[PDB]
Amino acid sequence: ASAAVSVSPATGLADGATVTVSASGFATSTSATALQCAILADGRGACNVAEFHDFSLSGGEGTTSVVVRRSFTGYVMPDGPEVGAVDCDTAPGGCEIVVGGNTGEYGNAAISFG
Repeated sequence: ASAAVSVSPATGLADGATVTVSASGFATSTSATALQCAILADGRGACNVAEFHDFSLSGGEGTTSVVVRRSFTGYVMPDGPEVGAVDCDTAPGGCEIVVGGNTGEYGNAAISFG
């Protein structure tokens, strides 16, 4: 693997919960974010802009606490129009947390409700 990624707790989640994402090992990447998006039938990148963090690496690690609500106002590209309130549980693929630098790295990790 290019870099080790792991989430703990990651199963039996409900509304009002807060996870603890982790990351270790770097070489290509010089920064790191922790964005989340809802896949639909058309596959457009519907991602929320208010749940972001964006900050440099401390040396080669960068832990951060992200919130996971049952519903949120999605945003499709800087042009719009806005979609509005859409549920994550009704979609086929469902929500997936993605971690990666500004270069082109990726490392997906799915979750599961009780």
